[PDB]
Amino acid sequence: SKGEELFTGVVPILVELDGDVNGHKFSVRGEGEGDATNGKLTLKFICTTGKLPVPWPTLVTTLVQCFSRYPDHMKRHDFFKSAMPEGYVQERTISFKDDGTYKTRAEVKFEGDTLVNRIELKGIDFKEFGNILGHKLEYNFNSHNVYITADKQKNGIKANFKIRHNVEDGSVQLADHYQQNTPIGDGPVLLPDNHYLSTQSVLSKDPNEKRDHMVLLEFVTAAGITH
Ligand code: NA
Repeated sequence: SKGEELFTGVVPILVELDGDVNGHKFSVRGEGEGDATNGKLTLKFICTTGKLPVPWPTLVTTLVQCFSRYPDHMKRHDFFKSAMPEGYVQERTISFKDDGTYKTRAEVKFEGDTLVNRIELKGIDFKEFGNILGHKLEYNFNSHNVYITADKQKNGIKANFKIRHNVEDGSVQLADHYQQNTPIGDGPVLLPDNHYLSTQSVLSKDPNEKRDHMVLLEFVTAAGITH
């Protein structure tokens, strides 16, 4: 297909986020590459405004599902690649249980040969001494299933899923994700049957990096439709 042909090789990635959480203004820039054939991406993110005012794990889902490995028998259900190169808008509400809410708006699209994710994030009602603004979250990220359903009215998809962040006192911080994706092109796009993405992530640090940063390794495969 047109869209899927853009992802047969290794694709450079750029991520830019401007965020405002309880009045904290911050920016993040990420760079790396994605290999959708193997469902794998490698990225390094840097807070370009100084210290990140929220924990890095809380931004992982906001910081390119077009790099998911869709098995051959499922390629008919890969909305994300089918919207390319024109791209799609990805919007989310992320409700941290007993805490504040992120609202995000992003565009994911090709800018030349680079796949770019540009994000605006607004967070309100966060607890200044809670798990997020208090930086009480472990520096890791557990495996999740993202459940995707078509949204024929918007010619796009919706997704719902619950992220679980390990709190350093042993408890767990829930973050309910509500997600809507709309194509930017006028071209036709694949609308999928119900299915899910299975995601696994590894967070690390670059020892020679003095800025506040996150190295991210991610592995995503699609599933939920019988061969
Ligand atoms: Na372009």
